[PDB]
Order: sequence, then C-alpha cells, then structure tokens
Amino acid sequence: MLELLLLTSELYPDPVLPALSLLPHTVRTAPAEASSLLEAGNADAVLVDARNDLSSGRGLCRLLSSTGRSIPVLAVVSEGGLVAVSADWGLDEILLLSTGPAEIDARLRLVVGLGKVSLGELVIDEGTYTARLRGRPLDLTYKEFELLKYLAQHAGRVFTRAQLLHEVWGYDFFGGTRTVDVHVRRLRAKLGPEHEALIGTVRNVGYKAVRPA
DNA sequence: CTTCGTCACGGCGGCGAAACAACGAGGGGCTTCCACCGAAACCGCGCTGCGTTATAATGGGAGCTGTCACGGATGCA
Repeated sequence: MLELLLLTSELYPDPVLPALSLLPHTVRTAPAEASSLLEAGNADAVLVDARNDLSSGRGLCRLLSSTGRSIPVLAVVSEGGLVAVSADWGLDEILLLSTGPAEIDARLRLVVGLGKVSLGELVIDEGTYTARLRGRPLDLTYKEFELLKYLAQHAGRVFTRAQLLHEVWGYDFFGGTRTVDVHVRRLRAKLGPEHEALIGTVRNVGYKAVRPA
C-alpha cells in the first residue's frame, strides 16, 4: 500500500533491502539522482542507498530535506556506518540493511502515518527573509536575517565567529572577515535603541545571544 | 541595465592579562638510640717444608754421524 522510490544504481531493490519483497509495498527504482525526485509521483516514502558511501547518501537526504512539503526521506546504511547517521541528515527515519519485514512495516506506518514560537520581540517570517522587532518594518540582508535567526533559536547559547560562520554563511569559509563585526554592528543598529541587549558580545568568547529579561 | 549585500580596511577603544615588588611557613640545623660494621681476637689445620728409611745392589745409552765454498786459524813435521 506504499510506493517506495529507491534512488540506487543496483538496478534491483533486492540487495538494497532484502526483506521488502516480503511486504506487498510497491517499489519503483531509479539511479541516485536528484532529477529522479521529479520521478516521484504518488510515492509515500523514499529510500536512499548509503551502505558503502555515507557522503552522497547523506547529501541526497539533505537534497530532499528542507524542500518541503515533504514526503519523508529514508536511507539504508551499514551498522558500522551508523556513526554518521544523525539528525543533521534531515532524516525522518533511518533503516539498516538487516531490519525485518514487520520492522520496516512499523517504521513506514509510523512515519507516513503549527505556528512559530511567540515571542522574543523578534518574529521570524520565512517568506521575504526578514523579521519584526517591536515594529512591522525590519530589513535584513541575505545574511543579516539568518544571523538573527541563528541567535534567535539558540538564545543564550555561546557561538564563536567560526561556529557562527559555517551555519550563518554557507560557509566557504573566508578569513580575516569581521563580517560578524560588520553584521552584529549592523544588526545592533537596525534593531533600534531597544533590543540592543539581545546579543551577548563579551571579548573573545564569540557572539552569544542574551534573551530577556 | 539597475540596484542591493558582502566583505575586507582601517581605526577606536576599553578590557585584560602578565610583569613586577611590600614579604612568612616548608627546608636547613638540632639531639637520641641501638641492629650493626668493623674491629679485635681466638682460635684450629691444609699446606709447605723437612727428616728418615738398613741385603746387596759399584761406571751414561745415544747418535748417526754428510752441502758449498772459502779464508783462515790451528796441530804436525
């Protein structure tokens, strides 16, 4: 009753997951391509092969992730390869290549079968990449909107420039930037006289966010 | 083509940490025994030396000896 779409170059679903033939779910196969995500129709779940290669499997799990709406993404890895399997893959469920038929059935029937938190005086709207600080208008540049976003949810957490750099930027990451200094100085300006006490900037500890009061 | 985002550039400055000098409690400087080294001793005894042996016994075993020549030093006649 589920259409499972395999992105695997094995040309058969059998060595990727052996016991799946014991369940009468339909399996539609294609090589591990992003364009075969356009090959998804009424697929209820999707399995990626990452048994020997954790990197492209994790990135494909990432390629699916955050796109929306979304159909939940699954992957199959090895047991010594479960070290890299984490929440950073964008997984909803991970499968091993030795999980049983009723086990895969239960994981599938679990996974295929609200608003933002208010409020730290900085609302986050995901549409135009902008916020709202005690006032409707709040212009945030491409990276001056996520810098506040990064310090928003991790309020109270201490983050160094590089720790911020690789999540706030791509990052590349360049050096000798002061881009944090350029931003936080700018992010402490468009926030008006009030809420200047939203970021904790003590010397050489990085740039932590201080939540009220 | 237009207009916005980013990323150094350079300084500013206020924190900040490390160097330098008022010194007092763990070492340096005290006795106080006796298992001990170490002495001093008290030995005996392998180890070397030295003595004696009482029928008669009364002359080496051995060695295999040659060159080639030559000056000369040495016993004869």
